[PDB]
Amino acid sequence: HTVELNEMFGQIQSPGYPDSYPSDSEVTWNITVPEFRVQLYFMHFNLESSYLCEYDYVKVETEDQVLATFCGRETTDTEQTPGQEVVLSPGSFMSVTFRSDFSNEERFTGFDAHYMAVDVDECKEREDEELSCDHYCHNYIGGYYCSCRFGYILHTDNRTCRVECSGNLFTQRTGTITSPDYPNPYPKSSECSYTIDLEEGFMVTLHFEDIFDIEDHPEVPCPYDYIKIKAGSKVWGPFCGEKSPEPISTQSHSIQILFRSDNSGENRGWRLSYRA
Amino acid sequence: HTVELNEMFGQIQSPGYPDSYPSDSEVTWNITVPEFRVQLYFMHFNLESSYLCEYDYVKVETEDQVLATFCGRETTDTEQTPGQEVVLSPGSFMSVTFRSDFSNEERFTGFDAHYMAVDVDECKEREDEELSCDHYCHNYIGGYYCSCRFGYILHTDNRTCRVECSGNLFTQRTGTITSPDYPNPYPKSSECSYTIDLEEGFMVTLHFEDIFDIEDHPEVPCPYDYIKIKAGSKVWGPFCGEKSPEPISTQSHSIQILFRSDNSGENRGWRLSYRA
Ligand SMILES: *[C@@H]1O[C@H](CO)[C@@H](O)[C@H](O)[C@H]1NC(C)=O
Ligand SMILES: *[C@@H]1O[C@H](CO)[C@@H](O)[C@H](O)[C@H]1NC(C)=O
Ligand SMILES: *[C@@H]1O[C@H](CO)[C@@H](O)[C@H](O)[C@H]1NC(C)=O
Ligand SMILES: *[C@@H]1O[C@H](CO)[C@@H](O)[C@H](O)[C@H]1NC(C)=O
Ligand SMILES: [Ca+2]
Ligand SMILES: [Ca+2]
Ligand SMILES: [Ca+2]
Ligand SMILES: [Ca+2]
Ligand SMILES: [Ca+2]
Ligand SMILES: [Ca+2]
Ligand code: NA
Ligand code: NA
Repeated sequence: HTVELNEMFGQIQSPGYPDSYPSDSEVTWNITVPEFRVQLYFMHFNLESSYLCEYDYVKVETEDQVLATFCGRETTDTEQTPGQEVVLSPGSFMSVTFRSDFSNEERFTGFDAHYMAVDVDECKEREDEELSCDHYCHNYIGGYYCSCRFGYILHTDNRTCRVECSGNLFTQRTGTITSPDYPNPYPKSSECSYTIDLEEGFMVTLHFEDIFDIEDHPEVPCPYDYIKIKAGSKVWGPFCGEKSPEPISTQSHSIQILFRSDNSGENRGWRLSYRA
Repeated sequence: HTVELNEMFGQIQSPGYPDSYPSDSEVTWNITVPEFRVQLYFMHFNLESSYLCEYDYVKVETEDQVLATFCGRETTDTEQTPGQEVVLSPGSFMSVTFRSDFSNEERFTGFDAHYMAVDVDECKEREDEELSCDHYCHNYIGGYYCSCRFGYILHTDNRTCRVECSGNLFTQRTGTITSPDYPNPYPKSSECSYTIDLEEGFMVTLHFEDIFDIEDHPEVPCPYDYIKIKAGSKVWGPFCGEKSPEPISTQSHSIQILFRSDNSGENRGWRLSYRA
């Protein structure tokens, strides 16, 4: 017999329970909960004892993995009997398999068990350091969601937290510009625009101070994050890595700057200055 | 503004949040979950400080009870500010009340909070020693249910555990009869029938030995549990209390016995004997 249901919980007995389970009986149960993990325990366990539970037995098994097997009598110690132990499936699926091989010598009362559903905690994260909340984790029953620190705006991915850097321009002859939340790690999934223009008769110079930190690779030139600068009709970039690019001078009075940062990385960002 | 919704959880901000909450603002929120208790915490708290939070404030209040009040700034210590503390409603209802009295001197950013639902555990029972599981408690998410020990049958009340004593008769001249699971407390909500008949020429005698324990009152004669015996056309009973009734003889060969036990009480029951 193959029986399948869900609810939030359930009750499962051996055939003929509380009385002795019939000979050569083979039964299976598929158990699923949508957002949760399956928890199961045994209120009563009495079965035929054998070597590695070959004859009579109960088997807790997931899709790709077998969780456990149980047989024998709960009264006898040093057994493989489940007793008061509680089996919990990693995934949202659990399958139970009861088998009576051929015949019982002495009649065994069988087993009585009860399952239920348990909320997966994504703040404890279960499986850890996978795709998960950037800043703030919030776990409700049957799922979770994320939020951001004051000043940070939640990105469309519902996971990472971005900021708005596009609202700034620099008028003065001299000054110093940084990355958002410098020296601290720059906000993920963000595009920053820094524009500097001057009245004619002024040539503009640029220098990189302090620490320079951007996620990079010995491979192709800055696939993840980068900085690129536009002066007149000519551009300079992309720039990344630990080593800061050498100081650069620009004839034109008009300069635009782009700093793009991806969804990943803890990289701390940069700082530079400008004078005419 | 009066806003009400449920889901499993939610997010609540002050008016105009993250920016300063407008002057003379008064808002209320009704929050309900069907089977659960309402849990609430604050991710951000910034409000106008005052005496006992008279001016600007947030108020967590149930139907018949006020849970807490909060005001001031989270940055300042020795405050009444909620901070990292978590408010939990005893019942399934929670109401939030935000008020800005008249006007802000300095603009306060307001507050950001998140609620959710939490399973009521009936095995820990919350409020304890109320109507609850006789033998075995099982708590799932959003409710519970009960079961019984091996040999006990669950009564229609879904709570108490009964037994079937009606399937026994006593043929022999001499013998001793007891209550179910004697000396241990008799099963609740049960009706037991013990029948004894003999061939003619025999008169039957009765005596009460050992302990005699039945739930009773100095008031009216055994409203809760009792024993009553039927011999011929005459009856004897009801009998209860600690003191056992005196030995009784019966002319007739036919005797029927009834022992009725209610939903309550731990009383241990009785034992007696019969000889002809
Ligand atoms: C029950 O689970 C088994 C495990 O492999 C699967 O083969 C079978 O199709 C499932 N049946 C139902 C009705 O889900
Ligand atoms: C993000 O959350 C919103 C909720 O408003 C939902 O509509 C959207 O489908 C979600 N997208 C992703 C990629 O999770
Ligand atoms: C909200 O709760 C208050 C508390 O007394 C009650 O008076 C009001 O009727 C409730 N409104 C709704 C829509 O539930
Ligand atoms: C007891 O549980 C059964 C479930 O089969 C339900 O139908 C019935 O209404 C319940 N009665 C009480 C008094 O709880
Ligand atoms: Ca067998
Ligand atoms: Ca969850
Ligand atoms: Ca990065
Ligand atoms: Ca005010
Ligand atoms: Ca519950
Ligand atoms: Ca009683
Ligand atoms: Na930075
Ligand atoms: Na008893």
